[PDB]
Amino acid sequence: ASSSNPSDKLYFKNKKYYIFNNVWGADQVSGWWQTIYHNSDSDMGWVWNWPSNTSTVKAYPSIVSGWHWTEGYTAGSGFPTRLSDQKNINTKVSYSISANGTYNAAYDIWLHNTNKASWDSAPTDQIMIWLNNTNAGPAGSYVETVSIGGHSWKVYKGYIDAGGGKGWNVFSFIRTANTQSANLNIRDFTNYLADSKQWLSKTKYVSSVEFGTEVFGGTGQINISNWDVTVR
Repeated sequence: ASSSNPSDKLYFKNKKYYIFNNVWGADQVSGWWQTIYHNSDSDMGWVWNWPSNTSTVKAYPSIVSGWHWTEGYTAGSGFPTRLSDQKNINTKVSYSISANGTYNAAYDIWLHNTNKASWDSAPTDQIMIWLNNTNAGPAGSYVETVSIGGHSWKVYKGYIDAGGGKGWNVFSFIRTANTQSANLNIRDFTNYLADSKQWLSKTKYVSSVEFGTEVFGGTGQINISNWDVTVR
């Protein structure tokens, strides 16, 4: 299957996940196009054209597990899960990008105080785990470099204003070099933030774990050959 409108979703794995076109800049960029596809559970991705050299994010096509400005959470996702409950959140991804321009590839993890997130519930925190940085850079200030899950990550801490009095903390982990595969436990990252740094209360809930590419400019494609997020 494939789809090309902003906001189109393709469900897979008994609706546990969906690919989400997630286009933000349709009205900003003349001649944009972006298509998501799912051929099988080991062959899915998206293809984009964002002829722009402005530094705004145009789209974050992503695979979603759990909540994403939705009423509730994808079925069988295992979200939400409270940090204090210390469930393992094991992810697997293998992917390959062919593109020019400015983009990244990152996990996106959303947290709330509520365990009943609604379609308009602003997150309290966002965690990004970048496996690829191509000419881009994170929001916030650099803190330190840390080894987690067998990888080295530059850590940044910042705040995203959503407008209208809404917004959230953003914690970014950027791999010190790009990689095309990672098998991570999100709990390692949240425990670093909560225990090691005391920046994150364990009362919070993980609402979503997602993986996608922020595209700022250029044309290309991603293929994803392995994907899963399991909360247990």
